[PDB]
Amino acid sequence: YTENLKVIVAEKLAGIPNFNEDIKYVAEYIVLLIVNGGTVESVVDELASLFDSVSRDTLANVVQTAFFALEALQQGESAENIVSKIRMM
Repeated sequence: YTENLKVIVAEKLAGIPNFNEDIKYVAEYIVLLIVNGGTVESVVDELASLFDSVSRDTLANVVQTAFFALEALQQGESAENIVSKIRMM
């Protein structure tokens, strides 16, 4: 599920107004933090230390969506369906 998660995180990032950072890199960094056992708080904390152009509230939304999407994937939800939901929003 790591390759689809990186895509799903990128899709979420792409929808953030005024998001100026390298999306592919931020998505990779997020998935690195999550796959290796981070808590929601520890992942948000780490991202906030790297990117001062993005609010903690926004980072928290992105992180929440990532963990949520991962669980959904594990339960057998399709990555397409998850992407379609993120893009609607």
